[PDB]
Amino acid sequence: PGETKEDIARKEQLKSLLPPLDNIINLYDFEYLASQTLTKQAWAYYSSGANDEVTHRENHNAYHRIFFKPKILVDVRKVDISTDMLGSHVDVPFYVSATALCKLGNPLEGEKDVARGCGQGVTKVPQMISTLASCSPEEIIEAAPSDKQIQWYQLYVNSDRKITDDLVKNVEKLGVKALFVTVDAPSLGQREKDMKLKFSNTKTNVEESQGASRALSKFIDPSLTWKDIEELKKKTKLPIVIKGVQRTEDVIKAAEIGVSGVVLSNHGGRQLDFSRAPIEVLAETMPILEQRNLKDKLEVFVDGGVRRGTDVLKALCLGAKGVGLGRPFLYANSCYGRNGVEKAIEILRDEIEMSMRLLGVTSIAELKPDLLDLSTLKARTVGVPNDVLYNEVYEGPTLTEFEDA
Amino acid sequence: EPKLDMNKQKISPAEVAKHNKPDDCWVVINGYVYDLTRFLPNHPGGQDVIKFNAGKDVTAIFEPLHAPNVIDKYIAPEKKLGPLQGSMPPELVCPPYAPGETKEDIARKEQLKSLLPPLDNIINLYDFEYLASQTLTKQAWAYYSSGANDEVTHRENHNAYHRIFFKPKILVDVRKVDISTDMLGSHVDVPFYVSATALCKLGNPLEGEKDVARGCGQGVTKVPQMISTLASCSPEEIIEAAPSDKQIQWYQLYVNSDRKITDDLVKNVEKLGVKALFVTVDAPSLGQREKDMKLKFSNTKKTNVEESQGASRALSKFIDPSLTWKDIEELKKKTKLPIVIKGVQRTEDVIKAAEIGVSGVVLSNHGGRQLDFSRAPIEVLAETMPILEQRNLKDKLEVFVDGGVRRGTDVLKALCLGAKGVGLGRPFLYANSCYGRNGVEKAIEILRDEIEMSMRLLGVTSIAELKPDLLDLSTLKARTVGVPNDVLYNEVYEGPTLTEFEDA
Amino acid sequence: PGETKEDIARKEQLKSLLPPLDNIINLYDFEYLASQTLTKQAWAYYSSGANDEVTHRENHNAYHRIFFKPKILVDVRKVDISTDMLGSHVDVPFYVSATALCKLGNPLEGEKDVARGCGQGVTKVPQMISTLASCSPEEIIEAAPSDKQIQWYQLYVNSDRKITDDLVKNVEKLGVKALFVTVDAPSLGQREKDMKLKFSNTKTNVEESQGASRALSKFIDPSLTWKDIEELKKKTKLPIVIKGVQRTEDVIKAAEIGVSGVVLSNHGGRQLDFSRAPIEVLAETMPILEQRNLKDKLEVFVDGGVRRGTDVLKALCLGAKGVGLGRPFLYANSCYGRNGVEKAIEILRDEIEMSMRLLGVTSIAELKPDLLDLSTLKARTVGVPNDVLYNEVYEGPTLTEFEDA
Amino acid sequence: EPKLDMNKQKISPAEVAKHNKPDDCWVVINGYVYDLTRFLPNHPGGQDVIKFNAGKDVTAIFEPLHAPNVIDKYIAPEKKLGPLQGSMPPELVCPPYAPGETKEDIARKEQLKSLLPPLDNIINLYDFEYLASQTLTKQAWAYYSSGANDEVTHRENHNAYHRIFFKPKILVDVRKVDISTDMLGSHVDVPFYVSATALCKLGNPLEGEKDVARGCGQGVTKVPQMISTLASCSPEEIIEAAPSDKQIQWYQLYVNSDRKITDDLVKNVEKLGVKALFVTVDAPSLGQREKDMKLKFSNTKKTNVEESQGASRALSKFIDPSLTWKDIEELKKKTKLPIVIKGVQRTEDVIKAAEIGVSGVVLSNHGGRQLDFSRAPIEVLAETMPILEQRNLKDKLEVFVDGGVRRGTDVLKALCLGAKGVGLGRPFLYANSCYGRNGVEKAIEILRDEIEMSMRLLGVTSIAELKPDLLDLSTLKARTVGVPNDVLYNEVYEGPTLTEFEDA
Ligand code: HEM
Ligand code: HEM
Ligand SMILES: Cc1cc2nc3c(=O)[nH]c(=O)nc-3n(C[C@H](O)[C@H](O)[C@H](O)COP(=O)(O)O)c2cc1C
Ligand SMILES: Cc1cc2nc3c(=O)[nH]c(=O)nc-3n(C[C@H](O)[C@H](O)[C@H](O)COP(=O)(O)O)c2cc1C
Ligand SMILES: Cc1cc2nc3c(=O)[nH]c(=O)nc-3n(C[C@H](O)[C@H](O)[C@H](O)COP(=O)(O)O)c2cc1C
Ligand SMILES: Cc1cc2nc3c(=O)[nH]c(=O)nc-3n(C[C@H](O)[C@H](O)[C@H](O)COP(=O)(O)O)c2cc1C
Repeated sequence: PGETKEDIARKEQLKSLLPPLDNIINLYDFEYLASQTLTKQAWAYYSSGANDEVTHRENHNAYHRIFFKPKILVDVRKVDISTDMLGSHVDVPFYVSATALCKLGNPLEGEKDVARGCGQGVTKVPQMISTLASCSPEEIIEAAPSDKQIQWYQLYVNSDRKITDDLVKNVEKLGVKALFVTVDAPSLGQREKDMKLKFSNTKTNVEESQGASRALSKFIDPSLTWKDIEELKKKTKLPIVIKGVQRTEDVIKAAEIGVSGVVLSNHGGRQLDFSRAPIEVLAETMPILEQRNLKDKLEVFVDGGVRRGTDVLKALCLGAKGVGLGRPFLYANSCYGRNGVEKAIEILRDEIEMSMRLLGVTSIAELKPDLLDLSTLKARTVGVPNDVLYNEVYEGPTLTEFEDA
Repeated sequence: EPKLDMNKQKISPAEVAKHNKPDDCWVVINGYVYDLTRFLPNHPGGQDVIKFNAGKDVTAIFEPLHAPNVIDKYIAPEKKLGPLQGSMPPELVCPPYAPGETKEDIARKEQLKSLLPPLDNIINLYDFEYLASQTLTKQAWAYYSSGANDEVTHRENHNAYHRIFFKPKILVDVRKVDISTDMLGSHVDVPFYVSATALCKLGNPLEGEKDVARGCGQGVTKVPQMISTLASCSPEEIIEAAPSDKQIQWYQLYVNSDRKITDDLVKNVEKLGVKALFVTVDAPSLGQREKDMKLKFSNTKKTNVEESQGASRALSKFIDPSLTWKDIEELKKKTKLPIVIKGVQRTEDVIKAAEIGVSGVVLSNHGGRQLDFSRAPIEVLAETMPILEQRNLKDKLEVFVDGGVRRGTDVLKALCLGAKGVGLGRPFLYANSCYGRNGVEKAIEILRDEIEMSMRLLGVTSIAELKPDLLDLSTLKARTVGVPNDVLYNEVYEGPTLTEFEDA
Repeated sequence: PGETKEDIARKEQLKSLLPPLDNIINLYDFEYLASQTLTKQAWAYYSSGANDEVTHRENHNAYHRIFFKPKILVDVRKVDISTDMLGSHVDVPFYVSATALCKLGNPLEGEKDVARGCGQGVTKVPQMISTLASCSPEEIIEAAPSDKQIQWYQLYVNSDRKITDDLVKNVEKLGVKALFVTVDAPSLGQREKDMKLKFSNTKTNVEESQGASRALSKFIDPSLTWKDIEELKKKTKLPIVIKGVQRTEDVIKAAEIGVSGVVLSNHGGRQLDFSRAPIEVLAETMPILEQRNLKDKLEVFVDGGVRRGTDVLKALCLGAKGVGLGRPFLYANSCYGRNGVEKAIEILRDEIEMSMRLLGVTSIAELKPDLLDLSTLKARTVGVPNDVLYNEVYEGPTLTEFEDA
Repeated sequence: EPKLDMNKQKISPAEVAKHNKPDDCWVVINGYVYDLTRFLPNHPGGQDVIKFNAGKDVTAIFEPLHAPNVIDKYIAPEKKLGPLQGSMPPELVCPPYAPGETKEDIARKEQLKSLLPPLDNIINLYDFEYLASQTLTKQAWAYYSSGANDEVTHRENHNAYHRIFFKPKILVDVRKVDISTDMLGSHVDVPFYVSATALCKLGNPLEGEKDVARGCGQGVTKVPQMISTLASCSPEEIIEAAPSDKQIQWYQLYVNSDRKITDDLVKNVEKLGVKALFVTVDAPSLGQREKDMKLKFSNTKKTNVEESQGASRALSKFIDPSLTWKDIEELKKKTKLPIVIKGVQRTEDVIKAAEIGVSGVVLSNHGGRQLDFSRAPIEVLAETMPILEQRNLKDKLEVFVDGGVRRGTDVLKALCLGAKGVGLGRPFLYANSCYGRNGVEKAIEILRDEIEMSMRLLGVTSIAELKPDLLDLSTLKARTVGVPNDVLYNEVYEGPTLTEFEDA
């Protein structure tokens, strides 16, 4: 914590003042509400990124370097946003990514409420479950209200492989439909908001408890290699997706060892700062795949900074099989539990359908590159420092004013 | 007053208050009863406002915001039940439409309205915007000023103009300049026009679209007026208010899913004398303007979600989402009026328009109220015109643009690129809202003067002389998104400071 | 005015608190002091630009799109910043440009104090005199303390040519050394700060007193043409410079009709808004001249937004014969009269010498293009609108804080 | 204590107070009298501070800011007059040097100093900066944090790093990583070093440069220390304070106009054991740091200007402005120590350095304290290294960079481009100012950890594996200057807002 007596007071009062879920307009509304009501600990843990949080923000910003070239006078009365992911039919082209410790924001239900929100309405959304979920995989998969809802397991390979061996067999038996092996966290990203929180709140055996090593964990084997993945292919039938690819070279390697897909991701900017926006790695990757007809050998997903239907649409047009979101659902789930998640799903689903009509296409398969203006995709810029004295003494024009009372 | 049959079984203040449910909605408007149940899902203004005022007397909401002809033209006769007997409980008759408007806002605003500066003191189009932002009801200001979703395109429409600079000619005789031109076969005094916008009555209750008509045709400088199919005034009263016979009026058309209504409407406006039809194609689905939505919510713990309708709520029979190129070809065969396709957002579709032979297109994204991340039309114009020429198609299609135009230099830049004319929406709504018809006229003078003055400094003397070589287009594509700012580095950094006066 | 009783009160008190001239560090200091002490009328008149004042600011900003490629290990003990302009030797590579109505900020002396500041110290700076100066040309030229100081006359050709005829003969007889004919003001730029001032302070014969025409004046003939300049060449011996060129095409025409030079200028951004930064037109112009050895046929000057020695140095390296400044001197002259002007001259002179040593060259002639990095000269950018909701709800990292008292 | 001849005609508190003029300046330092008249124009600290305290006892200003050896090494014996007799009027003996420091600032700051957070709670290098900004005297903070003129380059040094992104490798065994490397013939624990900075005593009065020496060599991780010719400590005490024999100390050299002093100094530091000589060439003239100047003015109508000296005031015999390439060639012949040219700002000069055969260069602009608009060294490095290879010259010259480095990822980016090592100045001055030697050590741990942690995520395990293919350099040249913001448009515009809580 580090949560005062009056901190708890103010927050329970704010949660009682949460607006009606019917009044939430977009995914940022959940984020705002969450920012005022979660404990300092849960907020820092969910909202933080690595170091200067540049990548975390760039993930979102890069989407804005892409504009649309919509078609008009196309019959868009009826549209469809369902598609297939990893051999299963899905109602939407997005999914809930794995996020550890959902109980920080939703103590009673944690990941269970996410499972429920994902399957309780007419729209069924796939849920990725973190190896580090605060609920057990059994209880999470059991809370899923529908048999038609997909659940994927995000796997962290343990240094003690036998634990992973047992884990993989357990989740497979439980029904998950795929394994997403996270490879962008061999060392823990440094999330300074958390750390600052812990210091303001106020070690006997050496060896691998000092400096950089403090960011290593036996839980997440830092020596995981391509060979290990090849091995994993032989020990399971579940489709395998490598989560955390950050360069085209590694997408090519994934195809070469024949896994089912990759997730171009930088862990929501929580790992290596200055890793590129996945939307940008995607734009570079897909064309290169086609130039080797790896076209369909590999399904390419992306996550990071997706907050609008139009963000999703851009990824789809570039060729992403699906688009993942982490924080928005966390916030929705933390403020309004399962219903919050359901509402988040509706908001994103309606955003995609609506803008799909304005783009002039009627199905996910019709989302193609020609629908995008990619001409300014590389305009990732850093301005020359502002001329302080010049702009400080300068006085800009002013608007006309009303007469004196 | 609607053409209701006053010879029908009168109805009672009790049998009405009954039907106040989404599937059995009855309402009273000026002593008459209507079954609006089948209607609401298509209400252009949203079903919610009708839903949450069902079974009640709604005249105070309805009357000041609608064209005199909507019940006639859009409600099925069978649905016009009959005369109401008496009144309605005082708590069952709705008050004026002013979502979130407090008694204190009304107070403060009527006072500010008395303090509006003299129209002679208005310098530029932003002044009207400022004044309007402080005096309109929250609802009117939201409805006029909102854009779709994050309002990026709305802003980008304007910003993109700043990616273009001028290459002016000096030592050219510019004593005399002329800014008149021709558009769609008619001579026009200026190269700009007032674009279609619905609900002009929100900011100008007494006159709405009619004062726009007056402002555009009363002075020495006349400007073309485009009339929205969804105007708050009828096309006959708008056209009749036109002070001059030489002023141009265009009709913006929304094709109905019921093509008979559109066929009748086209014949009607053509008989009324509009000079062209601008068919809007960028709104098959309603853009989400969150400022409005928020305002409507502020009124109206852990969960409630049940029968929330989807993306279908943004569809309406008033704007047929199935409109296609074939429909436009058919439209050409039913009218002698020049046809312009309004809402083109890519060169491919400007080519298709040339191919089916319509008169022109408006490169537009509806003022950024529809698809967010649609490009600035000025940028689409830059790409389009050269491509037309690489096929002579230039002069085969008149290309207009709108969106974010606030300065005469913005107009000049579009003209140099080859636009036939430039449209403006919001600025005129603000001018009309604050100062009525004379506001519209003042706006016209401001923009006219801005175009002539800067035309002299550009070194040309007529619209036909505005060409691309007058522009520096080298940085037109420098539409950028910076790397996120380094928060810690910039927070702790202290910049240079100016010298200061000696202590008193 | 529009100057209250308490406005005058506050200002006379502020002027009495002006810091010692020895304490002025750079040209912005004069601007700040001037902004607090001049009358609203004088401040609006001097500080305003046309319309949205984009060009006025861009004039300065474009200099920052150029960096230096300085040479080290060069003997820079002794340096020299003198050069020649229009056939005369000058101590510095800059000059005071014409500015109308100097008496608004300096009521007692106006342009006379500029003449004095320009010639009273060891550094003699050329002064350009506005046809619309608030002092007569005779009194201004007479106030010049030195015979070695240069004075140029900025000419506005009158609709009544005979007046210009007489004017040209008069200034020539008085000793001015050149004629700078202003061609960027056939119509008056709209300076909204002025106008706003006049409206808050609260027409009988038609014809050419309405709308756009109100910006025309018989004083400044709007029908001036190249032919007229050709004529002017035949009626005077003084070198002729066309002031207000804004495109290379017109620099080429100047060479063709054989005038002495041009001033790439947009009137300090007071005329046509969105006219380019002269520094940028210069970078494009000089190479094109050489590709026609017009190399030395025409002397090319520039003004607009020059506030630092390094700004001057950039212009010189690109090939400008001299660099003009308007507002800074106005401010200096308005706050500290002639001494203010002298101090401004020292500040700019020392800035140029000092940075010249760091650039690794020792004379104006050694300032060349290879000293500049022009690779980002065209990075004049306009960002995509800021994502308001995303950045508003986002919370950036924070610095560590001191312990509680 | 200086080596003064205590056998000279004593002098009196009256014959001293006399010489208080710029051309007859006498001062007393620790009971001795000196004729500093010929000296002041060359005083590295500016002539003004000596001028305006002439004829007085200045020990309180002098003593805490200078190396123990400056009167010995830089004042002519003849100018060391003799012993003073008695004292000096209490109003003729200067107080500590604290320009603009009010009694209340001293109060507030000594209190904040007691409230400094535990060193274990410092997370990154910006924390030291923040803490230092609140606790140093105005003079010390200005002197450390200022840049030249508009401080653009100072900021650009840092900003340019953000124009580079990473292309990390995944699924690589990164259990073990090593960040040691070699620099100028010596093995180093890390790929970074503490760069030369004068006046470390400003922020650390008791230890200055000696605590830097300690911080750099006391822990398990040792870092190279570059010593300024203008350090506030003597080279012998700085080198003697070094806790470890394995720690590296480099000497930053400023060639004197009097080459005999330089010849002696080079021989002295070489005998003391420094491992290299970094000759600084980017300061022939003193950069103008306006924050300092302003501070000095705040103390000290229409005019006074008379004998104001010019650009010459920025020259000093301590830094020979006539240093040339030939001088460096000669220097090679007088020492066995590796020579590095510090302050190279363009590729042409890196080539010239290879040609004369020195050991390396530091691409640097002196932390943005010299020429404003000098480019970010990280950008010069990107251009330089490939060009070296297109001539094999790589490996012939070790290329270091400094300026604006605050994160391990900044270091990693320079290493991938081919830098042999990366220097930091300010961060260490702030760490040393707030927490002394342990602060320096903590800074070293912070940066070390940052390099190792991100190295693992980059997918490599040693310094030698840091290569260009690990970097995305596609936007390295996107150094931009936006069009001026449209003030009126953006002022009147109202952005989207977040939903809000229900009223209490
Ligand atoms: C008789 C049938 C009706 C027709 C044809 C009609 C048509 C329209 C149209 C064209 C608009 C403008 C849409 C736009 O902004 O583009 C509008 C707005 C509106 N209408 Fe109606 N309307 C009808 C009945 C009603 C009724 C019965 C109510 C009862 C409360 C109502 C309340 C409103 C309101 C409040 C708005 C403003 C909505 C907003 O933008 O916040 N209308 N209507
Ligand atoms: C005995 C001869 C002296 C030598 C060799 C000497 C040398 C230096 C050096 C190398 C610096 C650091 C310059 C830098 O920042 O790079 C300095 C700063 C300074 N010196 Fe001296 N100094 C001498 C005498 C004096 C005297 C007599 C005073 C008397 C008041 C004085 C006052 C200062 C002050 C105040 C500073 C700090 C200036 C600032 O940055 O604001 N020095 N000196
Ligand atoms: C609080 C939090 C916890 C996370 N935990 C995991 C995890 O345990 N395993 C994993 O593979 N990714 C994890 N992620 C990363 C997400 O799966 C995903 O890559 C990221 O959230 C996408 O970016 P976004 O938050 O902007 O949508 C986490 C992200 C957050 C914000
Ligand atoms: C409040 C408002 C209502 C509008 N209503 C309509 C309409 O009914 N039909 C139509 O074709 N366009 C409509 N438009 C779009 C305009 O015709 C035009 O595309 C746009 O306003 C140009 O952008 P601007 O407001 O930045 O000048 C509307 C725009 C606004 C701002
Ligand atoms: C208050 C003011 C008055 C001016 N008057 C004239 C004038 O009468 N004639 C002329 O040719 N230029 C005139 N100029 C423009 C200057 O000669 C010069 O082009 C401009 O000041 C350069 O830009 P700067 O102010 O940023 O240095 C004036 C500028 C200002 C600011
Ligand atoms: C307060 C201060 C004093 C400095 N003194 C010297 C010096 O005496 N000699 C030298 O070669 N460089 C000197 N430098 C420059 C540094 O060696 C180095 O180039 C610079 O600090 C790197 O930039 P950074 O501060 O952003 O890390 C100084 C820098 C600062 C900030």
